Amino acid sequence: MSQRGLEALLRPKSIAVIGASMKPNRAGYLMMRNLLAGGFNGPVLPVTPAWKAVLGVLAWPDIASLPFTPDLAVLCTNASRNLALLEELGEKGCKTCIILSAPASQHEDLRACALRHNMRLLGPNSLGLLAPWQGLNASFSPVPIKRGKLAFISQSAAVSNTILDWAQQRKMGFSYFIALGDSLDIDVDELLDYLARDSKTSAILLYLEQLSDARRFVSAARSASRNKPILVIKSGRSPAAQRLLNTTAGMDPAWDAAIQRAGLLRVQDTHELFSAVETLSHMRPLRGDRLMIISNGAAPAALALDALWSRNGKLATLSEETCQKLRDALPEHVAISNPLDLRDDASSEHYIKTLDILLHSQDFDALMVIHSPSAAAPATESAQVLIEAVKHHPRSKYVSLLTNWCGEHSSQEARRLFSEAGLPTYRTPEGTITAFMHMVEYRRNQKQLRETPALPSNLTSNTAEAHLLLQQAIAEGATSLDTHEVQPILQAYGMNTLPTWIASDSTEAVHIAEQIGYPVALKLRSPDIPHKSEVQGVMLYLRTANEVQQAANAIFDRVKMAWPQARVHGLLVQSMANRAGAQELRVVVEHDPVFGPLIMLGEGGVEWRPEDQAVVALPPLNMNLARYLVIQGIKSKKIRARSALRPLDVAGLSQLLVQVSNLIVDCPEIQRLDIHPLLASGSEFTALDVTLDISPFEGDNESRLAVRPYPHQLEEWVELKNGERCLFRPILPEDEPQLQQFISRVTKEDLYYRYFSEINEFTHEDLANMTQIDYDREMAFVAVRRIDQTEEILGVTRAISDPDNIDAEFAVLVRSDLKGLGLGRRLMEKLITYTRDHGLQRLNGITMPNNRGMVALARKLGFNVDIQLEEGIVGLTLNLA
Amino acid sequence: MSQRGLEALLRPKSIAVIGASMKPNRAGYLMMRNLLAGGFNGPVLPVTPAWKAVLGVLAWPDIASLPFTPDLAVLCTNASRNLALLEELGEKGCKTCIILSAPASQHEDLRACALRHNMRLLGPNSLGLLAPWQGLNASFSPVPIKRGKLAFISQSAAVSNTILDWAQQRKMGFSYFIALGDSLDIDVDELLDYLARDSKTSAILLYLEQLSDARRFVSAARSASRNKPILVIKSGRSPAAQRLLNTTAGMDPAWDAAIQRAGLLRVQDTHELFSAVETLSHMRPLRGDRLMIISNGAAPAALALDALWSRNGKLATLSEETCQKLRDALPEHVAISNPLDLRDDASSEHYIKTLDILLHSQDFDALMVIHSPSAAAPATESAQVLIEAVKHHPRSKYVSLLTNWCGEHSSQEARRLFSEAGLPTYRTPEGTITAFMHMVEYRRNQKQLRETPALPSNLTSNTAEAHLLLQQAIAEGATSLDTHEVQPILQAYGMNTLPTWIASDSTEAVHIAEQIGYPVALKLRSPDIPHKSEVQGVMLYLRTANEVQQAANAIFDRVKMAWPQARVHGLLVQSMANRAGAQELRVVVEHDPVFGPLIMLGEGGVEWRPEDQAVVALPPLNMNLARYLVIQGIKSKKIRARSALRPLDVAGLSQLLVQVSNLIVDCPEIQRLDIHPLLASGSEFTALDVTLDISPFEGDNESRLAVRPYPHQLEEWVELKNGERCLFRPILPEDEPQLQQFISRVTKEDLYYRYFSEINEFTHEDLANMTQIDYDREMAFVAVRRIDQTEEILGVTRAISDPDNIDAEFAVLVRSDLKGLGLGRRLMEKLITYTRDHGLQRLNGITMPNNRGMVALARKLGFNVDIQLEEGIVGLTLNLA
Ligand SMILES: CC(=O)SCCNC(=O)CCNC(=O)[C@H](O)C(C)(C)COP(=O)(O)OP(=O)(O)OC[C@H]1O[C@@H](n2cnc3c(N)ncnc32)[C@H](O)[C@@H]1OP(=O)(O)O
Ligand SMILES: CC(=O)SCCNC(=O)CCNC(=O)[C@H](O)C(C)(C)COP(=O)(O)OP(=O)(O)OC[C@H]1O[C@@H](n2cnc3c(N)ncnc32)[C@H](O)[C@@H]1OP(=O)(O)O
Ligand SMILES: CC(=O)SCCNC(=O)CCNC(=O)[C@H](O)C(C)(C)COP(=O)(O)OP(=O)(O)OC[C@H]1O[C@@H](n2cnc3c(N)ncnc32)[C@H](O)[C@@H]1OP(=O)(O)O
Ligand SMILES: CC(=O)SCCNC(=O)CCNC(=O)[C@H](O)C(C)(C)COP(=O)(O)OP(=O)(O)OC[C@H]1O[C@@H](n2cnc3c(N)ncnc32)[C@H](O)[C@@H]1OP(=O)(O)O
Repeated sequence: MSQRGLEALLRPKSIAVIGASMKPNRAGYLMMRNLLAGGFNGPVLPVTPAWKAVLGVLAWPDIASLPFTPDLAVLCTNASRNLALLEELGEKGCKTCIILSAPASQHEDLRACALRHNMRLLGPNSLGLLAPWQGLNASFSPVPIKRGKLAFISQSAAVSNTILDWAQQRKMGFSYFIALGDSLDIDVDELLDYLARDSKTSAILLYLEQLSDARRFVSAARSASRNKPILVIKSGRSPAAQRLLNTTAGMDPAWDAAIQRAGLLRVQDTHELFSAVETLSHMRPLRGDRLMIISNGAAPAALALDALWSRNGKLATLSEETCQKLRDALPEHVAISNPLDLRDDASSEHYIKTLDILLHSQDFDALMVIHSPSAAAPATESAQVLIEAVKHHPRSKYVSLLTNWCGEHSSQEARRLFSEAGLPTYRTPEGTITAFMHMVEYRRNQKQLRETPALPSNLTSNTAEAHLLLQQAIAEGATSLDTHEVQPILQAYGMNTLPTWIASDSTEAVHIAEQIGYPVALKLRSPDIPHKSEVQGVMLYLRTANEVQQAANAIFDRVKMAWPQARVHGLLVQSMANRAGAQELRVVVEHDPVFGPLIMLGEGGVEWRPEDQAVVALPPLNMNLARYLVIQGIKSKKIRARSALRPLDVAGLSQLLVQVSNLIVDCPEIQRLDIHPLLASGSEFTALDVTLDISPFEGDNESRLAVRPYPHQLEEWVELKNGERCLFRPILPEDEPQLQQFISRVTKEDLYYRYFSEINEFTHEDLANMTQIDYDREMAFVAVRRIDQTEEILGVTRAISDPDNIDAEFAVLVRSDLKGLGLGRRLMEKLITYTRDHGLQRLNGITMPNNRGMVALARKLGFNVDIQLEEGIVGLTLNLA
Repeated sequence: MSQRGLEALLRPKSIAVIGASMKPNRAGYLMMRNLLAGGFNGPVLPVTPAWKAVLGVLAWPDIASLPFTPDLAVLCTNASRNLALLEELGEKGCKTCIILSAPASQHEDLRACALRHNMRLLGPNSLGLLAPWQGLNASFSPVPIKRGKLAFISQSAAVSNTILDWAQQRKMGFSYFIALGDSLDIDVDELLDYLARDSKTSAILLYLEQLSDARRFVSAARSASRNKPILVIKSGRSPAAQRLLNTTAGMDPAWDAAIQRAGLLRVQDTHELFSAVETLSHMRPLRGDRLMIISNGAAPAALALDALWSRNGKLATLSEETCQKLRDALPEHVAISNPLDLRDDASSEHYIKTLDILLHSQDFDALMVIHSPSAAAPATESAQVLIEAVKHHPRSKYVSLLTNWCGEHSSQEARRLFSEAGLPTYRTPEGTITAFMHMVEYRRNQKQLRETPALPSNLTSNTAEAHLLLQQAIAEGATSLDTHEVQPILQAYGMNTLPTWIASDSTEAVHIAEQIGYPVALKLRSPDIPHKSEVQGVMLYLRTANEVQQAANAIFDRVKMAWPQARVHGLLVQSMANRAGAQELRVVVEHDPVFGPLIMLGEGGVEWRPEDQAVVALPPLNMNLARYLVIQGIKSKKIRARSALRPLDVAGLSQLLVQVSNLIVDCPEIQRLDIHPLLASGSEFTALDVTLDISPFEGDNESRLAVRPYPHQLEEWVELKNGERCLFRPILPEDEPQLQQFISRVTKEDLYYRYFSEINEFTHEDLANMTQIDYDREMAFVAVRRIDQTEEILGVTRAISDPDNIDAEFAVLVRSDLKGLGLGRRLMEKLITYTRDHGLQRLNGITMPNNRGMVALARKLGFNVDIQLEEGIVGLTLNLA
């Protein structure tokens, strides 16, 4: 757990090799050779009973004979010695170990032994790790490595070797390269936490097959991706691959939803992985999504345009002033527009003139340069002149460059030169377009996740009634419920349903059917098989009573012949007037073994297969996320906009989805929910048929989800000295405008005291950072009071903890005109109580002398005060909270 | 046009270079250098007034000074000299010319000049052509070339150079390489006709941007692909690309349909083009679709499996006996199944043993071998041992091998070694799967096009009634017709429609609505209104008499208040059709400027965008092709078989599509047809709303289509000497079983006379060859008589022409027991009349001197008879066909 302890693995001062050997075909031999060639600054200690020296290095007979305690150890021996060697290492005092091989029946003993001695293990069957900046190569890989700024994490040795070979071809390096093996003790989330703070790393790439702890992964990825881009490839999308990899449990749309919610992006295949390596290594970050293209030929540009159109990209438009490329610069047979075709006989000088003129403008955000083989412009010379021209231009640092030099045999030297100058290069124009659109989409998703949500209109949630009804249902032994029984539960949360009636025989069915509209639907009450399709028990559109009697008798007869023993409660009759022009939708909620409950949206009438015709999301939902889900559904053509005559209403559907999310979050007894179909008619949404599967539950009900929901139990009413009453509660994303006003009503000196600097404005991004928090790692309380249905913020306090949950940093601020009423003390006391109950061990803060009020309050609250004059700093620390 | 005239271009004996020069930067200099370096067996003659010699070759001052007439000439000069130089060449007697440069305003004069002198032209704006086996490089390209068996045709210079460079990297060659430029005179269909007969060519690859004569292209590709595979890539799918290339007139789904109908396969992007080059060059033809996979790692195999699943491929299943693998030295920890994962520590010997055992079995049709970098199995050694093992195995020629060696830096030499031995190799597993599935799909499409159609249900086609009604409609200035007016026209061809009876004004609207007291289809329309969105009229929950009254009266008020100027019209009644319960479909027919009329099938989701939600086909259709269209629609998830509760009836939909095709083929006055709500309710299909746009026609009906339809006008009744009456008509694909019986009733000696050999079998493929013909290039007549609703064939004749339409080979055969009644003479006379009318010049045939009857009949018919004894052959020729 503790981030302390990974230091020995990633920055060791000494390493021991157990099983080093002189035989050239042995694993110990290869590991020793790699370590000696790495460039390490510490000692490498071989341990073996069969040799007095290995590759010129004096050896030691056994572990106990070592002159001192090694930082890191590697086992290169048969699995049958694992436990004894591990025990000896634990006795010696080593704290980190890499294990070459082990069967699956050994995991429990290994974990117990590691716990006994407080040792960390890198997954068994691991290839190893490489850290070029420390000159460390502790791996069994036959491929060399070079220094760089990209980090890679893999759960597969073959992929690791392949990527290393690709990097060798292109003269590119890394900052860290780690193989996880079986991930018994050390796992992906800890490494993400570590890499988020490494100064030499600027981007992260991952290949994954399975996970064990979803919430920690989501939180770590969300925290890490705030300042560095992260991409992921995940295999095993088909039944045969799942069987091959032994990962049959789980569902792939859940992976899609989880990856999207954390701010990452998924790549599809091997080619895109290589392109991602190139792009993350060399491309400059984007400032927009306008593209400009120039070429010495038409057809390659046409192919690029087709690729761009397939992905909904945007072409840049030239201005009238920039169009002076016609006047003198270029010959008269070149048409001036985007894309710019310089023709087959273009020379390098044309390229340079065009590049200069284009760079001195502001009409685009990225530039694509295409070159095909030609006599008038040899590849190497044109590449050299391009590199020089880009180097010497004053405004080159404002746009992103991309190069695509076609011709495999004649472009080798040009590509080599591009690599050493730090400019990205690609093999085909379609690949270039794909690489560009990847980053465009990444930025779009990150921006979309952070817009300000609106307040919800409806606020109805009668939790107690729903629990009461569900408890009564489970008491009798019921395991599923139908529309008639489910209507009150849905109504308790503000959802409408079509009325239905119960009939015990065909006579009553006919009586009620004629009492209502004759076009009706009949449904048997089947408690044995709840499946509609099994017996095909739903039939509809019966215009005449005679049809009703015939259908009822047919159902009864086929039941008594096919399956008489089943218990019969009667039929269900409902009027269905002719309506299909109203749009029909389907909503399903299911439980994933890995990520927990999942919400899916799709079309109603058609057959159900979520892998291809459904969009997904993780609860809990607010208005913004539900809107995002609906708009994704519309864009991907899986949901037809205005399928009915009336256009679809987005806001009402978002509200309904929010209500469904509330219901699912509140009641853990529900295992599955299905609305088939949901009728959309303007601003009216109604449920036609609905089913629920229920079961007893025993747990906390908060650890169920991958994202911690809003902690409603922390709300509390307080009374001040003057008698005023207010509410203390956690902060919400919807609070942004009121926070803007609150900041507006604070003086400059108080802002200087709070933020230790001068602040003239807070943008939307800072406010979003303040209001949209992860409740597992951060907490903030606000004090509010209501005036004529409008809230108002009086103060705020905050605490930010470390990933290990040991230390946290605190702050507090009160409105300038409400100083001496006791708000600060109450806020701080509530924060102290919460942090102590959460499991933290310390609070830390920093302020300056001449902030007398804060120092006095901290002394009143029991803090330890450290005034360091001559540096103008005061330290504050509180122990048991 | 004339296949004779291409010999000078493709196999010249001498060449003249107009405008050769000694300046290294001139085009003539480059052409001269290429030609002298190519290895030509003839003379190269430079013509220029500015040099006495060029690159050591004596020069001549002008064209008139040449010592003899050259076969081929090349123009390397400014476009302003084109016409004068061409006139001089025509005077000298040259018959072929390549033109470097010309603007679009010159085309008419160039065509006229070429026609005057009987000269063929390549280009203009053409890169040239290369023919390695003749040692000829007459082109302006800077990339070298090598001998091979693949041929390539391109409409783009940059793509040509890129492909040549790619081939240079991989050490592969070509048989012919030709660039078309503007295709003013020489075009694609003539080149396909020529390449179909070239002995050194075994496959063909094309890059295209536009066409000018669809009929000839389709026919030529159909003929050529019978014995050689052909792939195509076509760019310009988006409006921006179309604007860039000046090809906005066409429609891409028409290209899709045309490519499919001719038996070819379309490739998507640049990567697939490179893979296609590799596959056509090296892979052995498939005999099945079962795949086997082995690897030295799991994850690459899993990626392969995912790619295979996404394309609906088939995995092979091992037999129990092949469990020799468990014994044959594979370690105990390897699991025996497909894919077979030899572990990371696999050695070369394991590979060789597995390969031997697998090759000695019959469980699969293709084998994929994956290798990742490792210490135990170095790349080069493993490749060498694999090559030797494959070379020495007796059964290697029964399966197709594919290799995928990952790791760019370390596998260069291995890929080179694979190239020299003729084994295909690919960069990534996904690419390998894609390459395999391309050929699988190609074979599947070719097989599907040739199954036996079933006879139709003797549908009605009253052409006279439909023509009379359409002429009456146009006589009154009508430009479009609605459902009421088009009901009889649809009924004439056997298609059901909603009822069409008259009704009076709005006061009678409610009365006719209540005439049955339920919703029913009443139409109120404006004919001048461009759009139908104003109507907003659909009968859904306009049920109750109160509903009828109120809604209908309000609708009348709203509809009639809108527009005073519009010419309003009266009412007339139709009945309600249920569409909510039933499944809704859409059918549209449109006219394409290139390929002619097109038929589109869709789901009918209100929103209509054929580019992504429709399947397409070319008329005329029979039952087989219509079924193929429907099944394609179902497989792509564009139309649901289960949108309604009732399963979809394929046969009835096929029959309906055939009826629509008949209607469209018969009546050229129709420009567009739209059946928006086509209802399917099992075996019942009815049209709800339908529109027709009509216009006068003045051309030739048969020439509108890309495929010549069945020539019904050639049927004729004849009576024989004995008085029996029978029908002579062209052959049909539906005649296969009757032809089988007819062949069954012929004696062995007559079969020897007919086929000049002993034949003990006619498979389904030979019969398909006999019965499925292209009517523009082949004609066959059968004589049939009716017996109790069952037909029987008495004889058959055939004539197969050449693409130039000058010569044709003929044959005849009569049932053994019906000889001596006049059938042979009548069949031959009908054939002679038809061939003379078609425009052929000559008829040829061969037989043997013991066939007295044929010789006597040919003498009776006026043939010239030449008997060559000592060789056992008799030649027959008739001079005017
Ligand atoms: C994740 C990856 O891709 S790693 C690269 C791919 N390679 C692999 O997956 C294969 C890994 N496995 C192997 O190499 C082998 O199967 C092994 C090493 C696991 C087992 O080999 P074995 O012969 O069973 O090993 P064993 O433990 O008996 O002996 C290994 C060495 O340890 C030495 N040794 C024995 N006892 C001890 C001891 N107590 N302390 C130290 N060394 C010892 C033995 O002398 C032997 O050395 P030597 O051959 O020079 O005399
Ligand atoms: C953590 C960091 O990085 S430092 C940032 C701290 N925040 C700021 O400086 C923001 C600006 N200041 C403020 O917001 C407020 O002044 C705060 C938060 C410092 C204090 O909140 P307030 O509402 O003013 O305090 P409150 O009324 O609860 O006072 C509590 C105790 O402080 C004492 N106190 C407050 N100000 C002073 C003062 N200037 N001198 C002496 N005692 C003081 C009061 O006597 C009271 O004592 P008591 O409980 O024994 O009767
Ligand atoms: C895709 C490809 O084809 S590769 C890329 C090239 N693409 C292109 O479109 C072609 C590029 N364009 C060019 O090279 C130039 O524009 C050209 C060749 C078309 C015209 O150049 P111009 O200088 O106008 O040609 P012009 O006809 O005047 O002279 C060319 C040569 O013909 C010679 N010439 C002049 N009159 C005659 C004549 N009656 N007969 C023969 N030769 C003649 C001239 O001497 C000159 O030779 P020189 O340079 O050794 O003195
Ligand atoms: C076509 C090629 O390239 S060669 C392959 C030719 N095909 C065959 O040999 C297939 C086997 N034979 C047959 O199918 C038939 O016998 C055919 C096609 C040769 C003749 O067709 P038939 O129906 O027998 O001929 P039909 O009755 O029309 O006779 C036409 C004339 O031929 C004459 N004739 C036919 N057979 C003979 C014969 N063996 N000897 C002399 N005269 C003959 C008849 O007298 C008649 O003459 P007439 O018009 O002056 O009265």
